[PDB]
Amino acid sequence: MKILIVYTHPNPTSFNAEILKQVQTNLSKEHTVSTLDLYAEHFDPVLQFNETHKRRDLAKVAEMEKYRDLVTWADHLIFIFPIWWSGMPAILKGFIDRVFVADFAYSYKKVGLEGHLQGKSAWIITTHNTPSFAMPFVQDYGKVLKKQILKPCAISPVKLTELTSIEKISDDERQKLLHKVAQITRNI
Amino acid sequence: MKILIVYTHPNPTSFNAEILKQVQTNLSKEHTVSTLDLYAEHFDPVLQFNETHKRRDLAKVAEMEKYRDLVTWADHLIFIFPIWWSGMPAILKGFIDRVFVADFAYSYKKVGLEGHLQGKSAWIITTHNTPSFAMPFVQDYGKVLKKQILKPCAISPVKLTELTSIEKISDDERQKLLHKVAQITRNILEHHHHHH
Ligand SMILES: Cc1cc2nc3c(=O)[nH]c(=O)nc-3n(C[C@H](O)[C@H](O)[C@H](O)COP(=O)(O)OP(=O)(O)OC[C@H]3O[C@@H](n4cnc5c(N)ncnc54)[C@H](O)[C@@H]3O)c2cc1C
Ligand SMILES: Cc1cc2nc3c(=O)[nH]c(=O)nc-3n(C[C@H](O)[C@H](O)[C@H](O)COP(=O)(O)OP(=O)(O)OC[C@H]3O[C@@H](n4cnc5c(N)ncnc54)[C@H](O)[C@@H]3O)c2cc1C
Repeated sequence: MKILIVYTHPNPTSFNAEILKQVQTNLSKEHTVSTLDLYAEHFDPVLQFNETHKRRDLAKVAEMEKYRDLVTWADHLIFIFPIWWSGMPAILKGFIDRVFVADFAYSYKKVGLEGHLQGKSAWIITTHNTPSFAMPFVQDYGKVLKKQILKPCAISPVKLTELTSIEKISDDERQKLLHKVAQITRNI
Repeated sequence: MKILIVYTHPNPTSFNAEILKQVQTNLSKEHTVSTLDLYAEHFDPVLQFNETHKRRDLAKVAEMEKYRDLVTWADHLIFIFPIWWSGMPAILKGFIDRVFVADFAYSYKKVGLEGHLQGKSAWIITTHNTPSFAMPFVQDYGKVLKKQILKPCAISPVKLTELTSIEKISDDERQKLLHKVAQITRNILEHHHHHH
């Protein structure tokens, strides 16, 4: 299938960068793969609208066309990012804000939303330093992207993989998680 | 007291803009108020770090100094923003990402975090299109900023005011919402002081 990896981290030698490598090298050669590196793209995540350029025409904003096309093209999206303040780094938040717009990713129904991205699945891989025993007691941490962004847009299924206590654990332990990620990737 | 209003909306003629005007116009004159229009400032919400500019040195990033100083100065922070995808607009998320950094807003304890913004309180005003009965059930919708950002940084108390079904309701109901903001605003006072 057609695979889009949306990767979010400022540092090319980060652990996230390593996670990206595991995914890229382990995806079968039968898939066609594009990597979207938001930091490398110098992506501008600030959504602009007003009376001059109306919110209604956001799906037609030129600067965002490339990204709309990458999303439409894809069958499966893989998101890689660290948890910053319980959620997506700002550049990735604004990727959603700006690219997942009405009349593209969804449209408004009599009540609620009608998702337009049917036929697509996703995988979320996220790192954070919070212990797993604590996770039922915390808000978001990837649950927003999965349950309240991707799902309402008709993207299903959405697998969520959290790698927890990521800075407390050891290099050994981290490398076991990378191996887990590599194997999940092969099993797609 | 010293009040920092952090305002987030791209449209000067938005309903959020009118919320801002209500807050600004109704704060007691005893307060010193400063408004931070993140959009007007062309704030860059993208946190940068790498081997060159280490994460360790975020609290000394030059471009953010003006904003660190605003937070330090403030006794009370008022956040005004619309809910986009269950939370903060990317520009405001990045304000937290870049400004509320370790060795400024917080540091690491033997075990947890210690907030350093003690002695500060906050008020969050959010607007969205979701029914208010859904609020206890949805993730975030301002709860992350209140419970999982502000609070851990030792800011307290924090009041969360949700303006719900904000687009479905009538223009009259919305004006009644503005009344509510205006009146809560008037009761922002140092203890045993009245509104000037
Ligand atoms: C602004 C900000 C906000 C934060 N908010 C939250 C909060 O809401 N919740 C909380 O739980 N966390 C929070 N964090 C922490 C954050 O989620 C982590 O720092 C992140 O998940 C780690 O990923 P990284 O790629 O940045 O790690 P990195 O700093 O790059 O590396 C992490 C560790 O992995 C190691 N490593 C790198 N490569 C390898 C490898 N090949 N083999 C073995 N180990 C390796 C490193 O050397 C290091 O010890 C926040 C951090 C920031 C900067
Ligand atoms: C990218 C994006 C993501 C979104 N994600 C979600 C989702 O996660 N959750 C969901 O609930 N909503 C969400 N929304 C919608 C959003 O939260 C609302 O549009 C917003 O809260 C409204 O505030 P505003 O400043 O933008 O309103 P405006 O659109 O500017 O105004 C809204 C209404 O109030 C009116 N109004 C303006 N001034 C006055 C006044 N002086 N007196 C009386 N009426 C006035 C207007 O004329 C209009 O009818 C999303 C929107 C966007 C753009």
